[PDB]
Amino acid sequence: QYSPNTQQGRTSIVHLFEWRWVDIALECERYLAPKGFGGVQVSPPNENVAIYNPFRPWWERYQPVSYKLCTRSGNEDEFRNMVTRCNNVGVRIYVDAVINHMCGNAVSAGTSSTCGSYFNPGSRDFPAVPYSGWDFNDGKCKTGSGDIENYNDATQVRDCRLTGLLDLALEKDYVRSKIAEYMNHLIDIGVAGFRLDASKHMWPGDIKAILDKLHNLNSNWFPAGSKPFIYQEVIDLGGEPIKSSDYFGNGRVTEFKYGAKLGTVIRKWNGEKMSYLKNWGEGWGFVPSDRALVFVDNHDNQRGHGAGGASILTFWDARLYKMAVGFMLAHPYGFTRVMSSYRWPRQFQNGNDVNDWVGPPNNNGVIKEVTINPDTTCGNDWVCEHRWRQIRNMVIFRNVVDGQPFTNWYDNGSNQVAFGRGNRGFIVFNNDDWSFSLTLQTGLPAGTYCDVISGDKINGNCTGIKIYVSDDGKAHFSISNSAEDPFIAIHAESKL
Ligand SMILES: [Ca+2]
Ligand SMILES: [Cl-]
Repeated sequence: QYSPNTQQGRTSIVHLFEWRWVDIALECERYLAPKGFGGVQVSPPNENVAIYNPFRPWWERYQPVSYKLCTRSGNEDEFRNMVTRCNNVGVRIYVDAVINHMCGNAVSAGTSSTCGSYFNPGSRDFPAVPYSGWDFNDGKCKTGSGDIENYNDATQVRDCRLTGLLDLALEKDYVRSKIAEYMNHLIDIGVAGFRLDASKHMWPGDIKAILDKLHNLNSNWFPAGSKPFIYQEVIDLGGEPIKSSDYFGNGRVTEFKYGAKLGTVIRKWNGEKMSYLKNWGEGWGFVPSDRALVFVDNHDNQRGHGAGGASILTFWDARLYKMAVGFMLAHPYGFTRVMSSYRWPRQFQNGNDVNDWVGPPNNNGVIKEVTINPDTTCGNDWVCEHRWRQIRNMVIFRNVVDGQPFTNWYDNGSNQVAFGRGNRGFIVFNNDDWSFSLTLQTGLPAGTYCDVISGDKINGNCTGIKIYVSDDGKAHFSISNSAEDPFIAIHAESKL
């Protein structure tokens, strides 16, 4: 469960948040495969509540009506088509599996659902699965409200409703089997693995019992005996009875400390400095690298209400965001996920974005296609961070240096730092308020290297900055503190 099952030499996945299946299929072929992306985390493919107040929020997809693969992203035919086309170009699909719960207990009964399935939250009736009152934790939860009130009680965090979401009884073999049925449907279609949504709210043993029922991966694309990649979403910043490590038997865990701390460092908040990053990784008390799924932001905390708070860097913060993402992609710790977002009318009041609910770009609820601009960015308010040159080229950096050790660290004691990956890559950051001009040991073979942050290597040329590595491995780096992108990256495949 710990291996991503990506093609050899592909080291990242991208979250194409709220994208339609037909757009993801195209994206695999026209971009992700040639640019060396390992795979795609897709939004939940299963039927969800259609929530009209507010109007079609992104979070409606985290309230299941059934396991039909029928959503605003597409139907089962389109989903199957996407997984096939993506796998055929060597780009994997990971499903966001929402298995802890069905919808909100207060949602009105009816057919307001993305496939038109009937459901009745009040009577605990989801006939399209089918689930009934026997399949939920109503009796088991011991809190007064029936909802999670106290994170110091590990039992209620598992057995009670998260913000009132009907909590499935995952101890029951019937419920475990219905979930496995859904997941095996997806595996046989060809998905490579799963994000297990709200894993903190499930018992590690119930998750295991579900995973125990799963098929090996589709043998047309994956070697026999291949198991689905599992990454469990657990937000653990410490100090609670439930720890990320409790889930290690099932797969990897989301390390939410990673982006919280990195955001604080790059913002230079709370006295933190980039020079402190020298021991980044387990030295900062994160989970073991081989159990970590890392990221700068995710779909929830890029809206500022997550863990931790306002320190999270997002596309809105583009200059510092590119630096943080670049540091993450260069550093060997963890398996990396790149966010890809849509724009929404962010409106702050009282420290809160009142529009943080807004769903994907849409015409009266129909999600807009991803359009590609001549410069290869996206239109229709899709941000497409994964197509930003500075991010995409660092995705490739990480492929190029795969396996190479963290080495040749430099820091100035404040915010100017640099490091290499073996003899395959080197990266330099200036986050201080003065210029960085210094000669550093890059660990690289002598030659002329294209800086892949400012430009690209094309046809024996660089379109950006050129770095000159002498025969002793040393190169001069000049970075103004006022630079558009105050970091430089070079690697074996950017050499002329
Ligand atoms: Ca639960
Ligand atoms: Cl996540």
